[PDB]
Amino acid sequence: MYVYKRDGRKEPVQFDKITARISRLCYGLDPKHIDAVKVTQRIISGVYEGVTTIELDNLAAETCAYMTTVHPDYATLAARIAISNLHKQTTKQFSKVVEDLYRYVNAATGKPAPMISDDVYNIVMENKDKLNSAIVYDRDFQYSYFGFKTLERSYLLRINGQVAERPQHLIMRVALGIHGRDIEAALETYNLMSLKYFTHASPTLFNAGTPKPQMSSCFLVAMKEDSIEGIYDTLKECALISKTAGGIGLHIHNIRSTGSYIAGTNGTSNGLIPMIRVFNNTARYVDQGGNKRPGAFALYLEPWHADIFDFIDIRKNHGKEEIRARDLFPALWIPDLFMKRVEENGTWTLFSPTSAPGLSDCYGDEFEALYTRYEKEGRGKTIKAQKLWYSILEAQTETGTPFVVYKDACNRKSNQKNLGVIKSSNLCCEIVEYSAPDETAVCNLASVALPAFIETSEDGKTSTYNFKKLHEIAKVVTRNLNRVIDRNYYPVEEARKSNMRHRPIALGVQGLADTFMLLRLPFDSEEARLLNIQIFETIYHASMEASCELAQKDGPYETFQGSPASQGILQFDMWDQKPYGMWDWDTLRKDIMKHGVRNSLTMAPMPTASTSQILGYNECFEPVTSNMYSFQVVNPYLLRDLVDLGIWDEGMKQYLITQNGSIQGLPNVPQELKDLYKTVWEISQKTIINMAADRSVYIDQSHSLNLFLRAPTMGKLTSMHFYGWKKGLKTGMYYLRTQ
Amino acid sequence: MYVYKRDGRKEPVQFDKITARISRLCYGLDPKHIDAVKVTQRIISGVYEGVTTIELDNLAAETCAYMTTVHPDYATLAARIAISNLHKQTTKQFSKVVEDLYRYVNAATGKPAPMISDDVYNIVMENKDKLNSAIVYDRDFQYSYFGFKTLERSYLLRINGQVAERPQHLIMRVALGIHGRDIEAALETYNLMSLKYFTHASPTLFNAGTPKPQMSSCFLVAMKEDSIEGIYDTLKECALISKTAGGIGLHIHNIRSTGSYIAGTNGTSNGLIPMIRVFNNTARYVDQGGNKRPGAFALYLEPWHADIFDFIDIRKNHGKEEIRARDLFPALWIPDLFMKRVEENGTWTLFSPTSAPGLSDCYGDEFEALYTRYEKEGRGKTIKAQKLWYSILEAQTETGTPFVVYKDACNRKSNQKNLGVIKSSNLCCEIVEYSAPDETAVCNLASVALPAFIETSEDGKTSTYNFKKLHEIAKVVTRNLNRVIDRNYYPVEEARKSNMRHRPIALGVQGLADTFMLLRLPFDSEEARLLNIQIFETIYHASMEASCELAQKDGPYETFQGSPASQGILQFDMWDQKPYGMWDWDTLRKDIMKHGVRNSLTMAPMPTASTSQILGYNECFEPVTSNMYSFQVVNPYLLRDLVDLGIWDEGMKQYLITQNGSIQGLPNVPQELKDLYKTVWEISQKTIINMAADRSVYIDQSHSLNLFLRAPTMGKLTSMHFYGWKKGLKTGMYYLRTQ
Repeated sequence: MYVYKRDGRKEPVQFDKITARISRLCYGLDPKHIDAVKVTQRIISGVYEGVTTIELDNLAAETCAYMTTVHPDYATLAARIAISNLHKQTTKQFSKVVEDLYRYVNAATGKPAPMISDDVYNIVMENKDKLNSAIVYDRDFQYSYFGFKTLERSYLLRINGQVAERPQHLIMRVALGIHGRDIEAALETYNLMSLKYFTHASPTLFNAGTPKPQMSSCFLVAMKEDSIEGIYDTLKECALISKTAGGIGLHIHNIRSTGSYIAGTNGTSNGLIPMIRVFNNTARYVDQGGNKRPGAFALYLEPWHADIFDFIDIRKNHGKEEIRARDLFPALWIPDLFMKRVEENGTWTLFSPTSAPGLSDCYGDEFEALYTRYEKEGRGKTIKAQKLWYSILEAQTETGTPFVVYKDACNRKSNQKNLGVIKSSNLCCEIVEYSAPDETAVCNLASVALPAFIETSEDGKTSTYNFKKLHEIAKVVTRNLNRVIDRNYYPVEEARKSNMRHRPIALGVQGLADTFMLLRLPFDSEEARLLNIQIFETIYHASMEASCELAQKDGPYETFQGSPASQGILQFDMWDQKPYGMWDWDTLRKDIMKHGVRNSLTMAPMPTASTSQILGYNECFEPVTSNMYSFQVVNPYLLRDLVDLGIWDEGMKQYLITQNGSIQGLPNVPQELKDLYKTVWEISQKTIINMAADRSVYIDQSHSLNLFLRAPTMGKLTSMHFYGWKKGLKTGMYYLRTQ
Repeated sequence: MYVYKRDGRKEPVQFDKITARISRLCYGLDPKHIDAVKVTQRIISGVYEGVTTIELDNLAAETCAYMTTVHPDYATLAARIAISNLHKQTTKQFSKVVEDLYRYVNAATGKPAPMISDDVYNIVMENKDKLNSAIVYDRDFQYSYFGFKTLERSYLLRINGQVAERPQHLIMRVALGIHGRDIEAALETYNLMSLKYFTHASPTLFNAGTPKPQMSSCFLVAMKEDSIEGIYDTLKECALISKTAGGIGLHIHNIRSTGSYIAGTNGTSNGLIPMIRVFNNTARYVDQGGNKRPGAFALYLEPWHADIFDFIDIRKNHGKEEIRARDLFPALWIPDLFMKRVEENGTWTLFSPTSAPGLSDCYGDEFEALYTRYEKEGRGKTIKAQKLWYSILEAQTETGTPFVVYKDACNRKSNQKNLGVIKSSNLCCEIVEYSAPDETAVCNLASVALPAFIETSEDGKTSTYNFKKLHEIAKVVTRNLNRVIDRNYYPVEEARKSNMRHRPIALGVQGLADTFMLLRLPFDSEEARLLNIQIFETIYHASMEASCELAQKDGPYETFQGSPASQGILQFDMWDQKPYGMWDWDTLRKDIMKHGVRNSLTMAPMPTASTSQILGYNECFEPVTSNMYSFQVVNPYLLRDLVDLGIWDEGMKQYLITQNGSIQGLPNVPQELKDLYKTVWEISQKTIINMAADRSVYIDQSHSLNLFLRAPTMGKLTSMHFYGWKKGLKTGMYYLRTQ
């Protein structure tokens, strides 16, 4: 045989070299069952004679995979082939790669187009090899190559159809795309970005220093008036906030339903769904940046609507094709009176929206004094309390929509009740921010991995989590995120209008099913409760004293005369509760009353759309949806843990291709390898609660958390939504994946 | 027999006390055949028991209609009943009707609703003693049943389930808010309105001096720019312009096709296909400000578009879910270069609009040495010309659409050569104006009733048709509209600034069929050609000397100079044809020169199907579409002459609940009556190119022109779509009804 190298010649195929390519990259791996012999003996056979080495390395980045069927020491062996292919077409450095891209003249016509900024470009004409002598190109291969089958895919920007970028330049332009002239607090962003401590979210790695920078993550767009005029100033807005990306979560509680009297020529406005299709034809045209991610829009209604029955069974597939709008995601905002209508059992009004002005408004004790008189007069129709509930949950049993939410609690314990009550959330059910005709509150997010602060204690034997590092790293981020609300070139004026005001933010985690299964504390017992409070109680102390120091100097977040932070109050204290105590809470409360804070809303964790992915950690604060991912992926903490006690050779390989992540039924697993790796289908959702009431108290904003089932009944939904409000959950139901 | 009265007393229908209210109402129409003895019985028989004489007319008044089974005197008889029956619940008074709609305490929430502006209302109070004192209530009983049944339907202002204005009240309420304060020009209107001389625009019936006096029917809403910036504009520009009513013929000749290079996002937009349906859910939804009459626009386009195939058959049902639009009229704007390139045969480039745009702004000979500039280098692709021409005559073979209106003909010969290149015709193909970024040129429709002039010529045996007074009738209307152009209310910046400017206006004709079949004249011969010429030599001259003298008093229009009119030129002299001679074109020509004209455009003969029926005439310059209609109807002049040479019966009548209003076969039918009562599917399609040219030389704008033929084989739509351009017709096609 002959091989065609990087030029166009012919290699007599060797066997000590194709795995001197390998037995010298079979490294640090504990190879008790892993060898370079068992490898090229299933590749050489399927090698073409009309396909280049890159196109040969194609099969390998796919072939080294066929071997994780026994031990997790083949992924970084199929990762050392893929990321190695991009080390080819464009040489190693961060300068040249980021060089002939700025001077970029196209094939079609002939005009130089600056792909990249003048910003993250003119802090490198003088500082270039402090950024190539502190950049170790080994950390091009500590990324799990699915995070790189996201990086090649598109994340590493391209030229003439060439992924000229490696991962080590997928981490550094985000250092002086944020900090820049302060190059000093800039590399400290990269430092931990190529170590997996935390990776920045979906959009913060998109355009981090190109010509006209938009870097805010989740928009809370506002509608500006019911009728012909003030609806053309939101039709274009979410559209504009979908040409330059950005998921949205719109609010409507005062637009005239299919019954309301007309303010002109007379007739009737056709209601709520001849709306979710014009906007849907907009929710279905502007592919967020022409052919990128298409546009996704959350929407927020309430049961008191005359067309609350037009809006719930929406994401359903049947029921014609004109009143069903399939891509404008619905979300709840339920009045907590409709709820204390459901359990006692009674009745519930559904006004025709010109029938109640500032009913698009009332909250808590003021909604139980602005609805008590709106029915002793009958300004709509009052339908049952457990029958709309039977169309709320049935919208959820074909589809999943909507997402159960309460209106009072999003301003009760939430930090906004001063500039205007919080009307809208975002695309993802956690950002609790106020929106108006002039005010549009934006958000910037990132994902902090928790399998990145775990270390071996000082007698081998035992190991408690490392609290300092999830804190001394989370200080870097509140200085990473005080340069992102900043350099944001906003597409119009709205996005700008109310992001330079409050400057709100959302911080979370990525690798909870990496940490428990890692810290040798099972996913469901006591050692689980005594670890999740002190992972966020530290974050609410790791991102609020580095915002507490950011008011001595620059000047506070413009509106502070009234916000809880300066009256002996924070968040968890609004939660009828106290703190843990290890962190300095008798002095940090104090730390903000004389000087202040630069941030407003902070703690808001995320499931990470296109982000935990990359880091090779399990998404957000969730375990395993399934242990066999796709194709195939063997759950690794269930392959590092089932090849030693006498339980690996072949057989159980069928124990999961149909069993649906079911190590609940397995033989040679006694009782300490069944509980910790409980698949989400067979773990109880009653007790994902008692620790989320211990992980929602220190949350300025809100949080998005799924509800799971294996055999669906709506009384399980009268004992799963029914267990997320008496405690007082920040969201009743995110999504729902049935069976 | 019982028929409880409209009030409360117990009345009986007899044999000559409920037909004597009808034998006293038996004036002006023949009694030879019509006897008030043949029928009452058969309705009195159909009379059941359980309804007041408020509703004793429902069948009774509808029945004399079913009696046009003999003569056209049961028709204008059927109404004489019902008019005497709306005359019931109503309190006629012109100052108790206008003292119940002004002070109109809407017990629907609290707020009254205006139906008149704060000008026209007060024009009634001090006038009532000579404005409740010239209203003859014989002419209330002189309108045809179907002219009424369109008014009682939706036109008239209806209050609490009770209609407001009787005909004359409206015919005069269209006189106190046009001319505003001129009352001796308020009588001037009503007379000739109530004297069968003419009828105003579409909206001058719906909104004459009303809350928002919107009096313009035809719109020309233009596409602004090539991204969200200028697209969500024409969107808000076809929305307020349509909240308060008015169809559109949008031109879209500067937006990039399927596959081009976007404004600055870096990718590809799908083109004109997932584009026209963002607009759709505004056409369908907003039924002219909700539940009135929704939107369907005439989308004008030019052939060089790379989306002119994903378009022309848009109105075909049988194909797919999204691609077609079944409720938005497609339209064309063909260059003088397309029609010269399907004769000898070759090819044509369909360009992309960031490659070869601006031909949308070229014409005539700005095309023939400027299109041969984009093609002879190859700036698109060169696809065949006997295939697109086929998918037009496929859309015309199925749908009917599109409407053919040429461009490099609607640009080279008019009276506005000082504002720009004409890019679009309206919804109706009868307006030729300048529409640009915010220069939305407008038009209020109108159409002169031609018949009533036929006088008791000076013996009673040989009649006359009049141009003498038709002239001066085509004079007082061009006053009416200059008072209408003005007392308006426009919804955006666009629709205004190009209306006080050019001041273009829309006049037409209706009842053209009534006249021929009347005057011993058919629709074809020399007894018919030379006629449709001196009728429009007395209208165009008048309307354009009912504004030549409003350049003395009111003043000329800002951009009149440069226009042919200021140069010893007009229309029939731009069509390069000899003057007729009966009218003054050496002095009117010598008095526009020195003085000017207030209006640029007067001529624009719409389909007049927004006006024709309320009177009784036919849908503009077209003849009859079936000598038998629906509620069946049989040609009345046909039905009158049936008792002359004695062929009126029932055995050759069951020959017209049959033949579909066609007359070509019967053994015995006289020569000039064979000739007299022909259908529309039965005459040739050659000479409608000679007389339309004998009716477009005295016509400045375009005219809406359908084409009817039973057979659509393409080796026939050949030297039958050509002649309508080699001579030089404007709108070279409007509608292709096969059927």
